[PDB]
Amino acid sequence: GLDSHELARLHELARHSHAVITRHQDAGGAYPAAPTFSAYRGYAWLRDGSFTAEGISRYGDVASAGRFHDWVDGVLRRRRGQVDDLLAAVDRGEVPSNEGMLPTRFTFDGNDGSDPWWDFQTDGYGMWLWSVVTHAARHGLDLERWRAGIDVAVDYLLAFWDRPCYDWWEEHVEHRHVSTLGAIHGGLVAVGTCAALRSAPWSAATLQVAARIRSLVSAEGVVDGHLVKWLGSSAVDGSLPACVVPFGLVPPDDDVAAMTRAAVAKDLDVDGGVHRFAADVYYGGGQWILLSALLGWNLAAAGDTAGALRHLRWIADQADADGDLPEQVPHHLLHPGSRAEWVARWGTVATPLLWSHGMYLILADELGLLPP
Ligand SMILES: [N+]
Repeated sequence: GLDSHELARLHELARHSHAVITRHQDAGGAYPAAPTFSAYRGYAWLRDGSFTAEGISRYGDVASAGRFHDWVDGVLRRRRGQVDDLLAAVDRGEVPSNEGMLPTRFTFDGNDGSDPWWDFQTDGYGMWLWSVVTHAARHGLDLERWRAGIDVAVDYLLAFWDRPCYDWWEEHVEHRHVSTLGAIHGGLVAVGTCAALRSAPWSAATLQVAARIRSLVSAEGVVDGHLVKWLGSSAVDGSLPACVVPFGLVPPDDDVAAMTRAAVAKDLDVDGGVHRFAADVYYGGGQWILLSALLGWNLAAAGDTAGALRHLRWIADQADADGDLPEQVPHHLLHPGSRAEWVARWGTVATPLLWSHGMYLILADELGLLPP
């Protein structure tokens, strides 16, 4: 496995991962995506924050993870009226526009950071349900602390799970993305199987809608035995392993899990560095730390420890002088011609990306390698 040279380097990157996340956590509890990247700074995403929170919870910083869940909960409780209004609009048969939906970017004080017409996404609400239930289970916490916020997210996802929206990468609003459906599934199954939430009025509805999501993925989201990027597509996306671990469309030992890991490795993994999708031109379509961590996590869960370690080593090799993990690296580019214009518009690649550090902590924990 690992010699004391490798173990010391991986332990130190875990410690630094914890420090980077907790140093940049907003005073109100939000995890920012990237404190220094021009286009992300000043905003929080539930997607980034939920995976970040899960790495922190595994690391054992109950206080930091708790303040994130407090922040999300309070932000969601403040949208109780908005969600109620959207649902009433549905009940009058007046399907609300993407422009009226709950936002993707949040300011640290819980306001819309962006206009959902341009970035409408439902995945982050599902990831938060997954994250908060997993945290409470891990540390024996009372979910009543966050329940009113959970109620808002559940009511919203039960109404809007089957709507087309932008993917994790803010593309293709007209499509229904299998890793978005997967994130919602993971959230709904988490709350629907949670004994502390057995008396919630939506308890049964969450498992019935999760079953609906799996029906839709079985009908339109599987080709040649593997998951696909969006319903009705043939291609894969680096996000798809999240549909196995942790969101649970299929278990790790399922043939569709195996074939999805194989298809992602073949189409998108170059030397351990995983690309988002074949057409990606963002910074030339580089190799994403969080996707190499996600594939590694899935390989560990399937009993492929070696394949998991190889992806972990690849990630650790992308750490800069200070131990910071970038969003992505250009060792292989899908569209090298596109990179300069991105560096010109937005500057050098987001570093650190807190989500890179969160995913590092999860994969290190899955391999039993966090400092003792
Ligand atoms: N696991």
